Order: sequence, then C-alpha cells, then structure tokens
Amino acid sequence: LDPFSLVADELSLLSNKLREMVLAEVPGVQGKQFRSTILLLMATALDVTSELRVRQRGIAEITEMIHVASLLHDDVMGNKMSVLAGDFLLSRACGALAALKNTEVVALLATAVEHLVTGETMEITSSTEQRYSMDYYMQKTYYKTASLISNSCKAVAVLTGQTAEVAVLAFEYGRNLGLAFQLIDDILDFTGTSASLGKGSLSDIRHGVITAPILFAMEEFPQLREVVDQVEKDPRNVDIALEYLGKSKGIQRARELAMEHANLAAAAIGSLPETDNEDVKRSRRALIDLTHRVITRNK
Amino acid sequence: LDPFSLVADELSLLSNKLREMVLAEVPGVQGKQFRSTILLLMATALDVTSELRVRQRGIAEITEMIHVASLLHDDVMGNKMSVLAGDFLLSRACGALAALKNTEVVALLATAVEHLVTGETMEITSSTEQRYSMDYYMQKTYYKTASLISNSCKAVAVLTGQTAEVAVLAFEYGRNLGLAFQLIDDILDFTGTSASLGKGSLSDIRHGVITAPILFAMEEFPQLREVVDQVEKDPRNVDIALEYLGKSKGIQRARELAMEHANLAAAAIGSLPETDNEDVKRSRRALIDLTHRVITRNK
Repeated sequence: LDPFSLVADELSLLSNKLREMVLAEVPGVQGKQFRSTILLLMATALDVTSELRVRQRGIAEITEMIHVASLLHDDVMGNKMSVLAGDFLLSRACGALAALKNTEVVALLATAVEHLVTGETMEITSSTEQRYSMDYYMQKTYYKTASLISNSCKAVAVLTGQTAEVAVLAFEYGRNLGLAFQLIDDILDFTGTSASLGKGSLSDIRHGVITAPILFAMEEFPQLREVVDQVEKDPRNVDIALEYLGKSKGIQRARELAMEHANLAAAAIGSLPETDNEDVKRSRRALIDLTHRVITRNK
Repeated sequence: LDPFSLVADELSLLSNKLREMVLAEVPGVQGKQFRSTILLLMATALDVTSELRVRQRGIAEITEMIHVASLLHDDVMGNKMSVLAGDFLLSRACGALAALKNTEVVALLATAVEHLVTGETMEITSSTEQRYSMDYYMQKTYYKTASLISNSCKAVAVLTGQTAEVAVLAFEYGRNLGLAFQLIDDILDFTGTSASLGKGSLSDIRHGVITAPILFAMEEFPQLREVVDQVEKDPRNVDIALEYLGKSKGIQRARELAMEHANLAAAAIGSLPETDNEDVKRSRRALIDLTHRVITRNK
C-alpha cells in the first residue's frame, strides 16, 4: 500500500532496540525512516529465516550508527566530545558488523565510511572551479550522500546470498535514489513546501553552499558566480542570486536530473530476477513507489 | 640478541609497505618500533606460512593506523581536516581488517578503538576526585594507552589459532607492558634522561595533566592538590609542586609500580606452552628482555 506502512512493524522493532539507551547516569524521524525503510524493503525484495531478518535489520542499525557518526564529525556538545561520540559510534558499528559473521559486508561499510570522508574532503578541498562544476558536484554528492545508502543496499544483498549481479542492482537502486533525494533536497531548500522560489529556508545559499540549481543557473548567467561568492558580505547578494535563479532554468533542470535518477532506480528494481512470491513483488513495488515519493515530496 | 635487531627485517618490510604513500599531487620512529616490535616478536613466539607472516604483519599495520588515527583526533592542519584524516585512517584500518578474513580479530580491534574512546572520555569527563585517584588513573591509563597493545597482542594470537588460554596470555603481556611503559613515561617527564627531578621536559605537569608520581605524592602531602590546581595561573606552582614531589616517594612509588607490571608481563611469557623451537624460545626471550628495557629507558 504505502512503502512505509508496509514495513512499519520491522521499523518499530528498531525503534525499540534503540532502547539500548538505558544506561544510568549517577548522580525529526523522517531521515531514519527513509534509510531504514529502503534497507528493509530491499531485504524482503530479494528471494532468499527470522535469524536473517535479524541480521538484515542489523545492517539497518549499523547504517544509522555510521550516519549519526557522520553528522557529529561534520559539526566540528563541544568539538572534542563530538568527535568522541562519533568514534564511539564508529567503534560499535564496527563491532556489530563483525558480529554479522561476514567479511564482505564488513568491507562494504568500511568503503562506505571511506567515501563519506572523500566527499567531506571534496567539499572542504575544492578549487573555486571545482565548486562551480556540475560534474564535481555530482561526484561529491555521490560520496557525501549516496555511498552510504548504496553500499548498504549491496550489503543487504550480499548478506542474503544474491548473485554478484543482483548485488550491483541493489547498489544501483540506492545510488540513484540517493542522488535523486539529494537533488530534490537542494531544490526544496529554495522553494520550500510552498513550491515557490524564495519561500524556502535558503540555508544552503545563505551559507555559501552552492548547489545544483545555482550551478545550472550559472551555465546561463556568468554574472552569478561573483554574486554568489559575496553571498556572505551582504545578504542582498542572496536576493540578487535568487533573481538570476528565477530567470534561469536551474530549479527545472535540477528536477529533471532528479527524475532521471529516480528512474534509473526504478529501472534497477525492474531488472531483478522474476519471482512468484507475492510478498517479494509487493516489496519491489514499494521500492518503486519510493522513487516517485522522493520526487514529489515538499518536506 | 637485541629484541629489536631480532626482527629488524620484518620491520623494514613495514617501513617499505609504508610507501603506499606514493599518490601524486597535481599541481621520531621509536614509537612505531615499540608497538610493531612487540607484535612481531609475539607472532614468532607462539608455535603455529609466509602467508601468515603477512597476515600477522597486517595486524601490525592496522595497529599503527588505528594509533595514528588516535593522535589526530586527540589534537582537536585544522581541526576538521584532522578529524577527516583520522576517519580516513580508521576506514582503511577497517578495510584491511576485513581483508584478514577473521571476524574475531575484527571484533578485537573494534573493542580496542572503543577503549581508546572510553579513556579519552575519562580524561575529559573526570571529577576532581577522579583526577586525583590512583585507581581511576590506572583504569584510564589502561584504556588510553594499553588497550591498543593488549587487544592487538590477542589478535596476533587468535589469528595464529592459539588456545583461548594462550590468547589471554598474549593480551596479558601487552596490557602489563603497556601500563609499565606509560608509568615509566610519566616518570621520565619529570626526570628526563638526566635521572634528575626537574631536568625533565615537564610537559604533563605544565599542562595540568596529573600523573602517577604526583598522585602518589598527594598521598603524603594533602597540600599538593590545591597547588597543582593552579599550575597554570603561575608557573611557580609547578616549581612548588616539584619540591613536594622531591620530598615524597612519588617517583619511587611509580617506578616500583611499573616494575611490578613489567614483571607480570614477563610472567605471562613464562606461562606459554613449552616448545622445542629454538626460534620461538628466542622470540619469547626477546619479549622478556623488552620488559626490562621499558623499565631502564631514559628516552
């Protein structure tokens, strides 16, 4: 029915198991939902038992641990204790991972963490010319936002003993849905729920974070580049930038790019081995509908 | 002959393999020595092949990666890029670890990284009463300095398919030699190579880092505690503190504690299964002599 309500039970379990948080001290859930939901649906969308359901859920918890650990480090509660918390988290994720008794999966999330660093480094170590390139943008975007979801999707495949070919398909779904999700985010930051340019929260542009819509606008307005570079010397530069954006096809181009990607995801699901399991079919349908929802969301 | 020169070849290999550092950019070795040497000697001190020598060397490289990653995070090149480098390193260590095809070993270094965080947290989150306790001190000291070497030593055992009992012995050697090494460091920071109180570099006390010698001195001079708390308001408090230290048996007590520990290490080597391999014997002898050297070093 609804991609989420289809796996709402397996999600409740993870909300509960998050009660590991019961250590005495003497003296926004949409994010978690999206990633775990993908991983759970993906799990029931490959034909292979409650002992696997648990291993497969584990990947979901590991993914959220690695993720949170990513947020903390990004901040740098006080810098050093942010760093600690994050490392604590990474350690446990590495523990839980060894607990799944699979070396290939361990290798996959290791690589996920590596890409995440690579992407953060590209954000931090880019030349202006890199900062204004769509190619570099999409690359960094892959590493920073999509690698975690893709590699996780592969790990749910590998841990279910799927073909090496079906495994690149899980990956593909995750990579493309991931990119699409990020491109739609970039858009909503400008348009908000209101679907109106300017009524968005505008936190990216306000902080010198150049994204897809502006990058495409730069293609048709070379004047934009210098304006955006002073987007912190005077708020009015943000105003000016938005006017150029509104005269361009940037929001539009970014949305058509997101759609192309959500399609490649849907396509990957459509390339999966045929199956007669009415429950596998239903999962697969949920994965496809998810691609449509990433595109139409206003939040 | 000399614990080091006995494994100088296997060390050269690791110095070479550190040439992985050959990525084009278009446009103090005593530490490494001690840890790797222990891990290498330990490897040839358990009766079990060049395919193992390599796996066992891997643990040595992983240990140094995790370590360096520890130094970087401790600093928090610029905070965030310190954090990145460190995470990069952790990722690779987790990669190389999965490459060894052993889940138990993965679990061990995960726990090592966890203790390391725990120790850093104890340094950062201690109540004054904790800061002046020898018990808390030794605990934190274990986590922060010894857990990495012990867990690594266990991993060299586990990866050589030794008994679960011989494995706690490798661990024991590493834990105790580790603690002893740290206690001797604390001492040398006050006495320097000169073996004279005051001629040391004094960086711990100069920066409000209270260590074993001062902790034991506090036992016999309750006046010391407030003096040490103002060791940064006026340099002369460091002077004053050292006079109390010099009237106490603190340096002495810390050294007798280091010796007790280096002994428990030697003891663990002496508890290993008998063997007729003249090369295993020789390794074991090297591990024992190492315990004596940690105690007599002036650098």
